[PDB]
Amino acid sequence: MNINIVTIGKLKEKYLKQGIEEYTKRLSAYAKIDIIELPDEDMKIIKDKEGDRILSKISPDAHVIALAIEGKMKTSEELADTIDKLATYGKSKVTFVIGGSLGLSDTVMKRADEKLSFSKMTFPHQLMRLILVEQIYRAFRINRGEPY
Amino acid sequence: MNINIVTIGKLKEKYLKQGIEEYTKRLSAYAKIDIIELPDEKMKIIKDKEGDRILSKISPDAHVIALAIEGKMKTSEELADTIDKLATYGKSKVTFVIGGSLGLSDTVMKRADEKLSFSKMTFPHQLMRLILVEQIYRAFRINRGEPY
Repeated sequence: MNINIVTIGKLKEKYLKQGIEEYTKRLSAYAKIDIIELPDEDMKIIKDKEGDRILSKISPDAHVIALAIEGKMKTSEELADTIDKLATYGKSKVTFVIGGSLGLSDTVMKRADEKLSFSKMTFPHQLMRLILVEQIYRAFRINRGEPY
Repeated sequence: MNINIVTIGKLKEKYLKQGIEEYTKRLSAYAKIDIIELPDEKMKIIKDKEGDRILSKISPDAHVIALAIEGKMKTSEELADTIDKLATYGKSKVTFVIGGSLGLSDTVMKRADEKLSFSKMTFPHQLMRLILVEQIYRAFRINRGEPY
């Protein structure tokens, strides 16, 4: 399959860039991974604009998973389950959406096939990216039946 | 005043290390924190073996927060709160516990004064360390009203 992560803002701190580099390399063995890093920025007109800027990158064929706190908190086994089930049917494209400070436009949310929540806590989106990649790498390991 | 982090596994990845150092640095300004790493291997006897290891580093008069997937999930607000409300319970020594890949022994859990959860999904311990430290900073930052 081929995974796409559409995020907001460019990674600043090097330790995160390196960490993501690593997992991306690892996940690369199980499927294709591409991280679309697009530029950022009462005032929801910016949220909405960013919302169309994201949709511009989303494939009509991709099963979209937007990261949001009002989302379903799946287990690692459940995220793995979801991906396996998508492979079972023709769903070879999976795209994850990580909003920015502002958040995600109602339009992006409407397009999303599902909302996933990683925690009740707040994490900087730079870090959320690193967690997300690792987690997807973990989902595939689970699915390939590897102990990890 | 004093926050300890007792974890299983000597962290190598200087990317994580870089991140942890960087965050643990801003923290020493509100309280100094020390991370205790224990050597790890790579059935169950090994997990318990790691339990006493963890316990021999935990003062009996310390408030122990065990990070368990099954633990209670707080928001950065509920975490900032429980950290401040400890200073008043006559608990100046607080220790966070992050188990190895196997998990936390039975003795560690029962020694735990509270069980904290960061998500329903599993994170690698090495990565959980950077997340715990980042969250603690956020808590302090939140506690002093200072915006983060």
